[PDB]
Amino acid sequence: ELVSAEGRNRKAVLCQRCGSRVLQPGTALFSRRQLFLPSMRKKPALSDGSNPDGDLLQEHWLVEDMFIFENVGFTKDVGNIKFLVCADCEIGPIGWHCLDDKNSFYVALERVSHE
Ligand SMILES: [Zn+2]
Repeated sequence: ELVSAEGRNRKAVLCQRCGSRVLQPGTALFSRRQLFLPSMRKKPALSDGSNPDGDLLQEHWLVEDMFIFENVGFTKDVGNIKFLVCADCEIGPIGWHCLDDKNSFYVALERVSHE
């Protein structure tokens, strides 16, 4: 129940990774599209934690302009999807940005804070 009657984030999205201000409350459309966010951390780690699968989410604040964000970054296409990573903590993939829609910006709901 985060999207009020209209399909717009009623709360403000805050990079829960750096308590940064991602999007404002009312500047992002809703998007329950099954998206996939592969932990950009990757890195070596050696052995890993047996969990190379990103997160197949579905809710996403679909914005029509990345300029709306603030200190947000963008994870180059990791194979077939341009993910998004807050520039204050390049990690994500917190947002989803496929190449099919150069204007379909996504902000993984559960992958962000909301107050
Ligand atoms: Zn951040």
